[PDB]
Amino acid sequence: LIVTQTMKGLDIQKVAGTWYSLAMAASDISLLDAQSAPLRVYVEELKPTPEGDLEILLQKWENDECAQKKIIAEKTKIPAVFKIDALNENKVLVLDTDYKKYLLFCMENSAEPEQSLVCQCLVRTPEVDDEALEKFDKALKALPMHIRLSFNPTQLEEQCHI
Amino acid sequence: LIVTQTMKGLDIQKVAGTWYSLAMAASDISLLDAQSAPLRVYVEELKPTPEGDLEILLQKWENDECAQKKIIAEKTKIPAVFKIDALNENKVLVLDTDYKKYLLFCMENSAEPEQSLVCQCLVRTPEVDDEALEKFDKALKALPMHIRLSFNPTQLEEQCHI
Repeated sequence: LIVTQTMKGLDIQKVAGTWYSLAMAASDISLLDAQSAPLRVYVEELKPTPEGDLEILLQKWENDECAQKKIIAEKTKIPAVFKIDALNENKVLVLDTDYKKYLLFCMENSAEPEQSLVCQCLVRTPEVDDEALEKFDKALKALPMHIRLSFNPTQLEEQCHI
Repeated sequence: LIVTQTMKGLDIQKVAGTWYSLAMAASDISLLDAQSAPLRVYVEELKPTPEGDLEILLQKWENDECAQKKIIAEKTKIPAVFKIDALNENKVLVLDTDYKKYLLFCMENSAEPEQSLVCQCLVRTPEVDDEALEKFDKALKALPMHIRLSFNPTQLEEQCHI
């Protein structure tokens, strides 16, 4: 409840498939800082289960290898908000998406709002879509982001973006 | 700052080596519930770096395998409290330890105290030490724990305790 953009009428069945983390932004430099930074994760695929949940397939630099992890986000009463389990009460929010080109989403710990916000711009193809980045930035001006990363085509095709 | 027991005069150099998670307890059943539960981790070795930090070598059921993870807890101004990095502002506290037999410690998210407290009883050998369990329970009565797990010798020698 910091993110004032929520998508009306989300059909998670339609966000299924292949995705590229084109841009990232966080409210804290230390969350996206290095490759081994805690929330520096790359989305590979979004898989919605028939129950209504959302299996997230991402990549992250855990050790000194591009490890593949599988997170599952359970649906809540609100169709655009999902829950990820732990000691950390993290919510996932879908801000906007046309299903065919991009998807904007943020993640925040319910307890530490300002200290856990991380948002990304996901695109279908490994191209630099300017229109998507505009919408991403627009949704971002209202939030306290302090670091913004952007990736190029070549990097998008590499595991963990090199 | 919920845990009223802190160890005076901790020498982390002396807690180096092999350890067994003999008992676990959390304030929430859902943290220790299943094998795949978020904070159901098993300690293998504690390795203090010369800088003063503490490399933690544990095991956890992440996928459907007993995966080995390596967490590093950075020292703080207080010699018995350490910090683990993420969106979650987790502190590690050493409550008591004789260095030779046991070590009692708890973990808590600074933001969500009551909702993240997890404590364990670590012992040097894969035996059931009654004296350790007494001290563990004593330190535990003052806290809001809602689940308490205890392991047997046979399980202590298995990866992920079976």
